[PDB]
Amino acid sequence: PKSRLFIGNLPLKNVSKEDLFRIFSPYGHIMQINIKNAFGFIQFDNPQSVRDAIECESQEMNFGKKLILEVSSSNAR
Repeated sequence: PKSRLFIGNLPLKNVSKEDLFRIFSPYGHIMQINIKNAFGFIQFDNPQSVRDAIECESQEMNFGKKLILEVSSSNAR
């Protein structure tokens, strides 16, 4: 499937597709990248795999102007 992962304040160190692929590979099933600014977006396979990625690698709760994440899904086809 397709799915959507959002990150703030973590992807500020240098990153390319393999870096996020290997750090998230055991947490979730992954698809494609889109990173810019003090933030980064990654499309994934499966939305449970999205929430296990940012809630176990980043943090299981957000904090204003300090650590931001989001889980997001979409309709198939």
